[PDB]
Amino acid sequence: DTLVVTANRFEQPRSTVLAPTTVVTRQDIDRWQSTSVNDVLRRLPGVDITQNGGSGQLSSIFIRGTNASHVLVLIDGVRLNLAGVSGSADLSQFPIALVQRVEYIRGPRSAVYGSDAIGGVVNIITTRDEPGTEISAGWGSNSYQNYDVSTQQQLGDKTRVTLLGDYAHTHGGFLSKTLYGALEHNFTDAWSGFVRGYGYDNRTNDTRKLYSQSWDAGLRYNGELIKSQLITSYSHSKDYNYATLDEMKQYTVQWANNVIVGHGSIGAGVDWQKQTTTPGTGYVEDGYDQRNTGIYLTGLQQVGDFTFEGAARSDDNSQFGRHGTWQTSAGWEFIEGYRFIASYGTSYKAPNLGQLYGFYGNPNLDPEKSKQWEGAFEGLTAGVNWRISGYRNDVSDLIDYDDHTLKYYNEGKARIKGVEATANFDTGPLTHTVSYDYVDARNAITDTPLLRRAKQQVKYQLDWQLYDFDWGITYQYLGTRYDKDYSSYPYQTVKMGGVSLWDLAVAYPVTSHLTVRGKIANLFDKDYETVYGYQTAGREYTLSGSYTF
Ligand SMILES: CCCCCCCCOCCOCCOCCOCCO
Ligand SMILES: CCCCCCCCOCCOCCOCCOCCO
Ligand SMILES: CCCCCCCCOCCOCCOCCOCCO
Ligand SMILES: CCCCCCCCOCCOCCOCCOCCO
Ligand SMILES: CCCCCCCCOCCOCCOCCOCCO
Ligand SMILES: CCCCCCCCOCCOCCOCCOCCO
Ligand SMILES: CCCCCCCCOCCOCCOCCOCCO
Ligand SMILES: [Mg+2]
Repeated sequence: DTLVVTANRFEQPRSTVLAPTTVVTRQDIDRWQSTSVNDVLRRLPGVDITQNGGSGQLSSIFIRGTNASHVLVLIDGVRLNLAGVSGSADLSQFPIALVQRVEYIRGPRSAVYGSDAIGGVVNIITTRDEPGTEISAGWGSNSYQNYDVSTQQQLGDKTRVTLLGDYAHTHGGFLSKTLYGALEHNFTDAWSGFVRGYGYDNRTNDTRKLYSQSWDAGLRYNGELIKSQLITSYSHSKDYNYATLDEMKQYTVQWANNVIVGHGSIGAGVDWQKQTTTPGTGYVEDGYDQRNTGIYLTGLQQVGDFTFEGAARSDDNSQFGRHGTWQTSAGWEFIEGYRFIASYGTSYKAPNLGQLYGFYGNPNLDPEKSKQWEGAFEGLTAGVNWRISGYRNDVSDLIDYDDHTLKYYNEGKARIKGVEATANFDTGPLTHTVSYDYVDARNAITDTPLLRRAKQQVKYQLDWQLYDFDWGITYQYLGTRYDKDYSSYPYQTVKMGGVSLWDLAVAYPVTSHLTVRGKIANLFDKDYETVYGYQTAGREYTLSGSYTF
């Protein structure tokens, strides 16, 4: 789709966002037959996801060679709570059934959102406008089972309700049960309100029990020139392993405005966050109270063939104090349908609980800091939409353990040089969506490649319909990756060879109300790991259906 909200919080055409952007819709997710968020993200440019096995197991997201803690994940605009204790986003627990849209914008965005937005930003949206009720379910390899009931209806004029329940289970397993309710209200044709509440109960296998609930409420104004939003959020998670218990409550309040001025816009906002942990959470002795407040400004202008886009933010954190970030981009459409874009931006990552207050803690840590430069050419040629970008990311003040003193300090440096190339085009009835990433991510002090990241990836999606059958084939090449073997000491660095992977999916409208679908994932039964030592699934079959009325 064309409109995004994730670049500056407010709706704008993608063509006007100078950073590389990707949008995934629910229609996309339904066709691909993804059974996890990771399976969605894995398909997209610059994404390198590793996982300790199959569904539900611990996983890491490396966007454009950056550390796992250097991606900002938002759910409906607000920092994912599950990232809260460890200070690093893991989506393996977040229910796929709740995903209605993903908006993913690469490059820095601390200047809008604050901490973590270094490699990029991933915004998982849970809202839909899609009247009706749906029942669906599926069955697959490894005793995979799913069923789900969902309904959105009008409760008179101005108010609409959404209700969802979902059960997902797999064995070696992982069991996830989810409930979601939302109420939306139009006071007028410009003033809106919403209240949202959801929660899930996950069990994974040593056993993990994870409870998470989130409540959001807000008010929005959508006028001809002026747009505003006041947004409230509360998330509570309890993560049991066995025993340890990690428990965090996260409080968010944000107020943002934006106005259309000429061929462009200007915006500002204030963003407050409180996180509270329980004693013994995150292997820290005491319970902690962390607070952050940020203020920022955005801008977009089009003059002639040129486009200018920018943001700047000041954050005040209860532990490290004040840190400012900014970014600026310019695009030149030098000939119709072609653009050169140049970008610069700074971003940062806040120290986490363990690093500050754990056994090896240092309460005076400063943030990790990033500087990025990016240049791109984008075009439309002979029916092909394409883009190629080169970026450099210098990361400094990395928080590292010193074995000399058994404490964490700011000191490491990394340098990432990367290339992203993308294209989409049709050939008769066939649709092609392709990307290539080169990622040269290095310790800038030793000049050694960083571990766990593939230097090269190729991803290819091929879609077409013939009789009434909707077919999709997905191809991925995962390049070579260096990792450590933790089965025994000492921990040896190993070299995992590149692998090719293929998936095949089909759908068919049995009626206008009933759609049946099947999928064979890892069609050639390739044996491979994304984390050394941890076996992935192998060839799996899934058969599913959805009935709408
Ligand atoms: C009235 C200010 C609104 C935009 C401020 C955020 C921009 C932060 O850096 C921009 C300054 O750096 C050079 C700006 O050059 C072009 C300005 O960007 C145009 C935004 O409308
Ligand atoms: C590297 C030095 C830092 C320079 C800071 C520059 C501050 C930005 O000032 C330029 C602002 O220009 C336009 C501001 O935003 C206007 C948005 O819409 C304007 C309508 O035409
Ligand atoms: C609203 C747009 C904001 C753009 C401003 C970004 C410009 C960055 O300013 C320069 C960076 O900060 C200067 C650091 O000062 C050097 C430290 O030396 C002090 C020694 O005590
Ligand atoms: C509407 C508020 C807009 C705030 C944007 C400024 C915050 C981002 O600033 C950029 C940070 O880069 C330099 C600022 O940090 C240096 C602090 O210097 C203060 C004393 O000289
Ligand atoms: C790195 C970006 C490269 C930009 C290359 C574009 C330079 C010229 O592009 C094509 C200009 O128009 C030519 C299109 O082909 C002829 C179509 O003529 C119109 C049909 O009557
Ligand atoms: C504007 C797109 C960048 C072009 C992609 C590959 C073209 C290579 O030109 C020379 C190769 O550059 C050597 C290093 O390439 C990786 C660096 O990426 C840019 C980071 O500085
Ligand atoms: C891509 C280099 C020449 C100009 C780009 C044309 C359109 C690019 O779409 C390519 C999508 O397919 C992947 C291309 O992979 C080769 C580019 O890799 C650059 C090597 O550093
Ligand atoms: Mg020494």
